[PDB]
Amino acid sequence: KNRAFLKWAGGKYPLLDDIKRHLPKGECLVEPFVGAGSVFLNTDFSRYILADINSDLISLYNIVKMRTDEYVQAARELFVPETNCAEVYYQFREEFNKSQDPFRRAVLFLYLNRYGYNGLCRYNLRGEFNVPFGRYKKPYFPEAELYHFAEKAQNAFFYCESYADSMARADDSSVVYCDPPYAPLSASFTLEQQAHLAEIAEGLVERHIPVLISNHDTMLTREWYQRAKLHVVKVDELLALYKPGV
DNA sequence: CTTAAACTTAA
DNA sequence: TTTAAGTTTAAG
Ligand SMILES: Nc1ncnc2c1ncn2[C@@H]1O[C@H](CSCC[C@H](N)C(=O)O)[C@@H](O)[C@H]1O
Repeated sequence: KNRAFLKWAGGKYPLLDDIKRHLPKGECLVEPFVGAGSVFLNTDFSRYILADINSDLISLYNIVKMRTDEYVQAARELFVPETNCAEVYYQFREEFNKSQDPFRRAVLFLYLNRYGYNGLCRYNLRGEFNVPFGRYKKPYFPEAELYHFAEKAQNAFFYCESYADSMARADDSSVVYCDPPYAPLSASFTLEQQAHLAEIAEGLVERHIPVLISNHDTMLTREWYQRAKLHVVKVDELLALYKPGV
């Protein structure tokens, strides 16, 4: 399996084989919650539409795509032993938050992802990244993963927008895979948004556009995805397949 | 995960 | 004429 170059939630390498098992074939894959892009990186659609509400993420992806060698050379300079200390980390974090240059921000974003606590991406309400130092022994520089991402990205378009807007880009030749923020385990991304996502999926499948949604397997998700074909993986993971008729 | 700060609420 | 209690946010 191909690895994402970012530490990120939703890395589903165990679930990847299961996702692909239920992901229909098509010309184009639409991912409204692309995240680290594990599915994009491990499928073979002719083209991709990849979206996320995180603007730093989407900016980074197009920079890696379009300015690959330049980016790798710049980012690699930050993965040295001298940068692995709290004082340096918090200054790079400040530089990131004060920068208005997309390229420099994208370079620092990778450093912060690998040197910060548990690959978290957390902002305050003013849009400032505020994840603390991770105190790792030796962070890994994902050079190979970066180049593989860039190569695959030649057939992808990236959009910073919410799920409703990106799902509207789907057409008859599209397949849609949704990996929303997880629903609550026991009985931000709101419950209303969770239900709304399902409503959009129902609209798409009526237009003969297949939609696959992954989430926790709870009574609430089963109610949301009640019009889909439900598959349980291995709290368990739920795969909701909206499969068009004939 | 935790504590602290910011901010609102109620009587 | 006030402030303990709640709720949300910040950040190590
Ligand atoms: N309203 C929205 N529209 C599109 N993307 C969104 C969104 N809200 C959050 N996201 C993105 O969705 C991605 C989820 S990755 C999360 C995967 C997994 N279900 C988990 O919860 O851990 C994140 O990258 C986040 O930036």
